[PDB]
Amino acid sequence: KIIINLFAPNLPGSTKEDDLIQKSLRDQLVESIRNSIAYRNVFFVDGTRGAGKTTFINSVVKSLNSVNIKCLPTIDPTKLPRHEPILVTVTARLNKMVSDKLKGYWASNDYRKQKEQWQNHLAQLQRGLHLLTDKEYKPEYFSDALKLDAQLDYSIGGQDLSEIFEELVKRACEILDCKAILITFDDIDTQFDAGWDVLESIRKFFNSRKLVVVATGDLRLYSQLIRGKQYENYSKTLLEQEKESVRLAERGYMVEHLEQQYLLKLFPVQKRIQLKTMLQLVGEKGKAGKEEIKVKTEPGMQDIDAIDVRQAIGDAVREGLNLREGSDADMYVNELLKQPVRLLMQVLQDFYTKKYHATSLSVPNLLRNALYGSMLSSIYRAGLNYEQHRFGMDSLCKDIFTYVKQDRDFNTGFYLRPQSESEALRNCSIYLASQVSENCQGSLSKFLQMLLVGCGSVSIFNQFVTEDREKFEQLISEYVAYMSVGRIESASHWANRCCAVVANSPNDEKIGVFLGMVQLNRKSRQHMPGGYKKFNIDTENGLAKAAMASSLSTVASNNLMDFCSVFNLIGAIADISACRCERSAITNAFNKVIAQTTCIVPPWSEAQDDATEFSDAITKVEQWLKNVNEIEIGIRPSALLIGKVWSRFYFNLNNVADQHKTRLYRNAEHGRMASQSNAAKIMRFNVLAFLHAVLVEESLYHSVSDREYIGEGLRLNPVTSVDEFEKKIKIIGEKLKADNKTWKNTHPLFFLLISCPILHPFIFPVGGINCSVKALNKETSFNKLIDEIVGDKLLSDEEWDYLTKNQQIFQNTITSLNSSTIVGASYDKDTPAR
Amino acid sequence: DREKFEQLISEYVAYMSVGRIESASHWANRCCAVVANSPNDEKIGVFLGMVQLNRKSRQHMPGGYKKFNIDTENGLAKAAMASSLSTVASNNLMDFCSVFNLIGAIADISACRCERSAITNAFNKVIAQTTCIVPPWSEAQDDATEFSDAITKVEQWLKNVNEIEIGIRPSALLIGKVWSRFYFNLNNVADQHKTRLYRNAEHGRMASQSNAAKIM
Amino acid sequence: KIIINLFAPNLPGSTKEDDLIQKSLRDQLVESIRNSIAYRNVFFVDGTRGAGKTTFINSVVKSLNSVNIKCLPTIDPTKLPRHEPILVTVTARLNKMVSDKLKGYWASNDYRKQKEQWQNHLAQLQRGLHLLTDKEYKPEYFSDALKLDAQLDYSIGGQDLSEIFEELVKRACEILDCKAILITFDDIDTQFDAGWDVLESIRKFFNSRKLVVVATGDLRLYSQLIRGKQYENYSKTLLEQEKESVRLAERGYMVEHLEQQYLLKLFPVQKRIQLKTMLQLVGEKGKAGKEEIKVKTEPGMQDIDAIDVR
Repeated sequence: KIIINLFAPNLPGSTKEDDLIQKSLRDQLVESIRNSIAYRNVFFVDGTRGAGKTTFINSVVKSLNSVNIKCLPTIDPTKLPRHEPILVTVTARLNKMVSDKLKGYWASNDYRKQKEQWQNHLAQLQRGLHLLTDKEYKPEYFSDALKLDAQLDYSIGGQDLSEIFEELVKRACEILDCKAILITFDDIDTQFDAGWDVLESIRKFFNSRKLVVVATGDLRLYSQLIRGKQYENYSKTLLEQEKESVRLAERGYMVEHLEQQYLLKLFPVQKRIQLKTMLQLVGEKGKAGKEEIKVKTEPGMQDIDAIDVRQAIGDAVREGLNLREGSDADMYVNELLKQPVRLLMQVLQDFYTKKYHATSLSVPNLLRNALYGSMLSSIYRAGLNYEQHRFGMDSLCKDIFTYVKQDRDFNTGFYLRPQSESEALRNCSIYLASQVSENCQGSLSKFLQMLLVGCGSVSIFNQFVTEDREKFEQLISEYVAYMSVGRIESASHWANRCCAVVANSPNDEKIGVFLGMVQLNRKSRQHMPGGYKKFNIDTENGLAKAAMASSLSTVASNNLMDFCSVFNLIGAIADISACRCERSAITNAFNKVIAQTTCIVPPWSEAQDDATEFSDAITKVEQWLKNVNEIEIGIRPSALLIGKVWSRFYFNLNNVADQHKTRLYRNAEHGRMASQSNAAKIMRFNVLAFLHAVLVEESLYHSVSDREYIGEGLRLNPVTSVDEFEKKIKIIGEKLKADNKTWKNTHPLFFLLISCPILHPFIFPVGGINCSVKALNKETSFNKLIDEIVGDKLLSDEEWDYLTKNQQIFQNTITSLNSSTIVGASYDKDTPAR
Repeated sequence: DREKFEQLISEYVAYMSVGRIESASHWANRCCAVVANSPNDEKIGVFLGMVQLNRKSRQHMPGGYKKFNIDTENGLAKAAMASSLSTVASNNLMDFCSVFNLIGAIADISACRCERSAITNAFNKVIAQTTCIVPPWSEAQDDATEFSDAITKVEQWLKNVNEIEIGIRPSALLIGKVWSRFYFNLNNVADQHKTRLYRNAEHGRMASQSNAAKIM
Repeated sequence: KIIINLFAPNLPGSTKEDDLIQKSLRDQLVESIRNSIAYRNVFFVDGTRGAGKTTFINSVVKSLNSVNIKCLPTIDPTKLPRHEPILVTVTARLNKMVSDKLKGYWASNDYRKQKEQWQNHLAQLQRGLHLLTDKEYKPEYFSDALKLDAQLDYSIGGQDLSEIFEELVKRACEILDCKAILITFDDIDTQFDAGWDVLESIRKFFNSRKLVVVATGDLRLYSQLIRGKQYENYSKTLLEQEKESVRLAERGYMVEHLEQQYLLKLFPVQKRIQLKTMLQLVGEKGKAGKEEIKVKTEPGMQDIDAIDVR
């Protein structure tokens, strides 16, 4: 039972016996040292850099001084002169107390003998010490060497101070009547240039069984030190001559075995003791740990209700990062606890103390601050914007794009999962994930941007870009230069830019159809039968032309080549929710790509009254937006939440890129069957994908729901109908009516995504409705449920007959988009009927 | 140039996401794309132990072959198919019904073994939630009540296997050969059954024919 | 209401109380330091380079010159000879602040007793520090370096400044009748090469519970300094021998771990306060600024005639 209070000073020296993290690890060496002196006596303590290292040395020295051992108070070579040998450091410390003991006798019988014996020993030390501190061996020092000191009858000849040192230790044993003398060297991790002298002093003079030595540090730096010091034993002329592949390997093998032998002779394995981080002490998800340690976050509450570190980390991250209780949130706790002990300690206390200060609210901001300063060293390697004035949406997507650059992954790259092979990149991900939940919290327009640039730009950069390893980085610089990724720009400009990117890849039989792309003819081809004709914009009605303007894009290549990029619908719905007032976002989003947007091919390519009626469409789109203010707050998006929804949408995007690609038919007018394909029906399946994309996985990662409304079974995408999708809606229907949960709060994005008047005309194209006996059964249920959700009736009464049976004035349906043609099919195969 | 030996090394540890912890079936999801990146000869729809369903409507089909429905079977078959389904999304989306997902689905079930969520959630991420993007080096009775019967039999088996799995002391050399033995074993159906498909494979009776069910 | 004259000098020493940029952050820091003194006590103010850094430090010294915390005149390694150490300066800067008070007594009975305490302790520090004064450490110091003493509560023997200087800081507190000692720094972004000795002195001889130290600057420059120095720990041949990509990544990762832990243990996370940029003060175009900041644009315009800075 170990109790931790976060409002304690948290000093390295404030960790008392009660707060000692490793209670058993402190005493595990005590049994050895008591038995070691009783029967190379080099003790080492292993621990992660800055992970309970300080609390270990302080706890051990207090325990021993509390069998009789004088523990020399800790001496740290880092905070010591570099030139001064460590033998000088220890001898000064030993001489201190032993002659301190000889202060009050004042010519006692033992005093004169004991003081003389220690002073004589120091004479041998000093007369041998200068030999250690010699630039070169001078002849006058051989006079000391030739003249053998006839005192104390040492065995090893000459002025070797190795044997001279131990008779000093036994003198401190005699004067201070202690069975052993303990020395506790501190870390040399910060500066081991003078620590090399520490290692040599250990292996050269500390040989007597009566002195026990304790050292600390991390094995990796000592391994690098020895290899660096063993390399110095190689002459530079040799290291600069033999540049053979074998010669380097044989020398490489040599130094590798040098450090293994040196360490295994320096630090015996059985004497080595390693430090247990709390992750081991808490163990796996549910497995009971060796010891339980709790942290308290408030001074008002007692220690009775102490909560686990796994719970405290779990509670903080869960709603701090807006993560639902699940696999993703429970596995973030593992990542935090495997950091250095102090680092995760400093992060958690920083948030909890700031939580206490803030309460006296943008919760993700508070947790962002805790991880920002503590975990800032990884930012510079990752190139993240450490400046606090650039925390925008355009820069963050660039940083998300930048995070992908160092990870070289695109499937799991945009999930922002902090599990990369590099800890620095792994750490960079969580802060990047944390930043997403901060700026995008309580927003829907910014959510749609992350679908395009936050998670769609990385997706499109994989399929329609990559189609010499340094070329990968070279095209990246081309992408940041020409494509202007991360530069602030309208999603309409991005969509037309993205439309060109998707249009780069050509398809078979030269048909202009791609993933979510729809082609409109620009040339008046000869011998053109039927109602199919060149694309025209004036014929659409008020809402239709405005909706068409929300899905219109034109490239500026050598030949003008029109398209119906679906990303414009995403772009039109993204920027529209940023303002939601003043009737301003309409005035520029509908007309920016057609006229005042510059769209070109990439360098790597190788190519009535008009005003009055149109006012109703302008007013109608924004009237519903009177409620978004109170509903958009309820969204608490996370990086995984944005990543998960887009990944499914891209799966739902290409449902028509191939299945309705070759199925182009001459009689596709008023397409009644799933086999029949036209531009209107193709876009219907795409617009149905956008509304339904978030549906399935939003119930899985949203904190307001602890259950699943989708159900158990198989879930596919709407490909040629909504037979699957409508059944899922009805399943939710009995799972939203049984519970007293309105669909305007439990699924706010779903509530506020399908009610948009921008996409309303596209949903039921007159030429794109599946009029068949098997499909229309589910179509009626689909349309009755959806019109129930929007509240006010969407479609009028007359259009039901015309839509289901087969140029009436409709203001809620795209009309002429079916007449627009696709070039290259030639319509050779007619519609098969069976 | 031999940097390619290291650029292939560097790229694979990124795309495959080795060392990136996830569900076991998810580990095979990118494996499906790596399997499916190479189209075979004659575009014959048989791969290394992988089922390649048809979603298009080819004209004038005799026999009994058509689109395979998804809402007319039982939960037992639905549960196995959900645990035996893979998804990859290209310019031409190609739904899959791989076998490795069955090994992947059962893997995490033995771990969680409780909370009545892994038996429900581990099955369904691949079908819609887990979408594998094209690799960079390319050139492209109630609905849910019936599931209780499958759960009850699975729960009894889970009770059995949790108290039996305590005496397992495997070896890597054995396991390495176990996968290898599994590795060569799937190669037979991939190659030999490539030309074994025939027009009269309607519920075929002989090993000479190879229908969609025979391959799996 | 915050009004600042543009024709005014606007120098860091001329910033008036009403003309100060971050009106809430200084007192938040003053609350923090006084909160810590109740029970490493190292404070760092991460400010934007050339953006209200020294003037914010001047705000702290003015605030605490009004428990009681003595405020040292602010020091800076930049405005000093390059070879000059840092501990020698803080002792010099502390000595003048104890010599001015004692000379005020002018030979009193208490004055003699207190000054006897000071001269006794300084002589103790002179020998231990004298090794750092000269580049080469002569062997004669080792015979002179060793000296038996149980007084002053010597933590470790020989001559070490960790426990000597703590008592020196302590003796100031009884004499100056203050419960804390404050050392304030200035920008080292001008020349951060010499800032290493400040970082070493602050981690070696600034550890008492009764001392508070305030620094500033751009923390990325500290990372640039720390990262470069940590590479010096590796021998020259060690870098030359290991040239392959895995070894540069091995040292690439390891030095990141060193500076990461070093920065946290030197400057605590809860002790870092950022100086807000003018964009953060004004907020968004439609947002409401945290503090109303104006400009005294004309010599003859009225104070209430000040228009928004945007």
